[PDB]
Amino acid sequence: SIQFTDGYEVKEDISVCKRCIHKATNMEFAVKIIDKSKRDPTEEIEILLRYGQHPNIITLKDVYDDGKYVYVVTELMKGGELLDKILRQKFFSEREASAVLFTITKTVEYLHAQGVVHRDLKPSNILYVDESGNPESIRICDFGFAKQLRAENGLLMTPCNFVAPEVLERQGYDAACDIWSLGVLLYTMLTGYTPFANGPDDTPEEILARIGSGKFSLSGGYWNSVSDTAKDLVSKMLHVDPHQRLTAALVLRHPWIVHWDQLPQYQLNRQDAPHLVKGAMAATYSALNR
Ligand SMILES: COC(=O)CCC(=O)OC
Ligand SMILES: COC(=O)CCC(=O)OC
Ligand code: NA
Repeated sequence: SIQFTDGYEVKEDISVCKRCIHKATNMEFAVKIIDKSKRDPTEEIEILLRYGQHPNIITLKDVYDDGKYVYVVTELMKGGELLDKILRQKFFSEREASAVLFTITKTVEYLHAQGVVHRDLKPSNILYVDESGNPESIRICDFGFAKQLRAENGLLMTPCNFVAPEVLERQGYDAACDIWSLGVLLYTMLTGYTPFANGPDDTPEEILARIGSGKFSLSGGYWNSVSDTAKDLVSKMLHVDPHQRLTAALVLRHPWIVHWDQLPQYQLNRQDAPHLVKGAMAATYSALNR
């Protein structure tokens, strides 16, 4: 009945994502406009409906379906990408890096336990809702690739009936891939450069050759100022073998997360090239998805 046009005014582009105005309040929101002939966003909407009330998951405000497009209205992120803000802070410290990773990983731990893998958890999908710089303002966004574990009969399941074994191991693989991207995030927060790519021009083959070799530098340079506890966690999040990589639950038990209050609060020594990083990250995830 009531359409999206009726309660909202559409504004500039930000699937297609636009800014909009709720007419009764003049508050502003984001709407993701989804072409039903391209893809079925039932999964994405079910996940946002069930789980968007989490303080650190993007919150769903309104949904409409006109038969062509689905309109998914959410809070509008006004604080930009997390990594963009953090890489431009000269005085950022491991203690702040740990508070950020804690907030994010606690959210991922909750999702995985509810049977949800994100599958697109790159840094540019992790944003700040406002400019406060507070970890509470973090939001994980874009669940367009996420998946709920289900049984054969359609019944929502949690990893703790009958689910096909290859649905389970694939879910396991997907959850590990989620943690690996949080590893990429951590590495980059600590040093100002990404682990597998130097810039947007790195070839996909060389990025994948680095990923597949399971090796990345944890010593020297920007890493001289960084604690062993941090390096240890990074190494266990980026481990190339998903069977050996930490889970979200184990990340939260690492002393770098638990003992944050013993972490150095002096400034990290980092590359300052946030725009280079952005292109290196895009190159890294392009190589991955192919
Ligand atoms: C309402 O959803 C959007 O505005 C799409 C963009 C996005 O979520 O990027 C992280
Ligand atoms: C299929 O993609 C993934 O498994 C992402 C994580 C990963 O590449 O670890 C090496
Ligand atoms: Na939320």
